[PDB]
Amino acid sequence: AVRAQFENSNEVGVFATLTNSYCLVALGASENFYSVFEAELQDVIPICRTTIAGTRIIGRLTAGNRKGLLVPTTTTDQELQHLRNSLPDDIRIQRIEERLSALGNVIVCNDHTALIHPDLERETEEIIADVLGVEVFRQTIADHVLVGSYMALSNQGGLVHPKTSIQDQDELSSLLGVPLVAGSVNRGSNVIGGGMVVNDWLAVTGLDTTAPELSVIESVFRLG
Repeated sequence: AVRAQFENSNEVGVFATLTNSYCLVALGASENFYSVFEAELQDVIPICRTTIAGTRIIGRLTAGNRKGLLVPTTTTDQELQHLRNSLPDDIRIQRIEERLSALGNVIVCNDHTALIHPDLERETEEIIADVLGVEVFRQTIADHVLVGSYMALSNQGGLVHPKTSIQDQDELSSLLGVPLVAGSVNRGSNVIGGGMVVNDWLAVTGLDTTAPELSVIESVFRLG
């Protein structure tokens, strides 16, 4: 696992989206952000440097997996055309209306399953399942409804808010079919989905993440 920082913020998951088939990175200063992803991913999967709705908040505004990418209704035609040009031709890229919070705060997904905020509209849940090609469950994490902020998930493992009970960890693990643990990033932050991104072979965490936290990440995501 590696470390990165975007314009002085260690909240890597707010400014990037990483899947098993592509990576999105906020437009901005290359140093210790795009460069980190490129050093690990060069050739392997494409990296798209993008804005979303004209902003740099591109991880928090999107949700995606290796099959599909959900973006807000305010994503521009420029941005959609650029995403489509950079990403594999079989990715389904869809604008979606979702008013509870930012998209990336209300969904956490891998290539098989998504957990969502329990109050999303039924139509929203249908579009998520269709575009991402996943089974969907309404869930909370450590009593939080903004599940995308509080979990990071791949097909290999997941990391949840450090206060998640062991009973809830076991329930979520069994539902997802992957090992889970509770832990922190960025030197004790519980905003796991904000602080890191992950796919089946790479994790990128904020710069303050400590050695024990990186060790937990490497183990549960099967990165070593």
